[PDB]
Amino acid sequence: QIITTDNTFVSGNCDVVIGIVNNTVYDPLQLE
Amino acid sequence: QIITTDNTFVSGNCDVVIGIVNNTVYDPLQLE
Ligand SMILES: *[C@@H]1O[C@H](CO)[C@@H](O[C@@H]2O[C@H](CO)[C@@H](O)[C@H](O)[C@@H]2O)[C@H](O)[C@H]1NC(C)=O
Ligand SMILES: *[C@@H]1O[C@H](CO)[C@@H](O[C@@H]2O[C@H](CO)[C@@H](O)[C@H](O)[C@@H]2O)[C@H](O)[C@H]1NC(C)=O
Repeated sequence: QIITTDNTFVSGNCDVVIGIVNNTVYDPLQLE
Repeated sequence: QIITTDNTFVSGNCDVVIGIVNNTVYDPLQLE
């Protein structure tokens, strides 16, 4: 599935998770 | 409860599920 803000819950600062990867998540709110 | 896009998740093509029923779902984003 396309990784949207409904599929995922966000909590962190992108410096503590070992193995995190760079990608763009999608939001259904900005478009509307 | 009123069938909204958060109560349900969408995945399919309306042609493979046996017993599907025509109805309208609701989304809280189009109004806003
Ligand atoms: C994911 O993307 C980040 C920015 O969108 C990257 O941060 C950068 O990190 C470099 C050094 O790695 C800095 O020079 C730069 O200023 C910025 O902070 C991040 O590195 C990147 N990580 C991966 C794994 O792609
Ligand atoms: C649910 O609603 C669909 C359209 O909103 C219906 O599709 C139609 O199917 C007929 C043939 O039955 C076509 O002639 C028409 O062009 C349209 O594609 C669908 O049938 C309907 N299903 C039920 C169970 O009511």
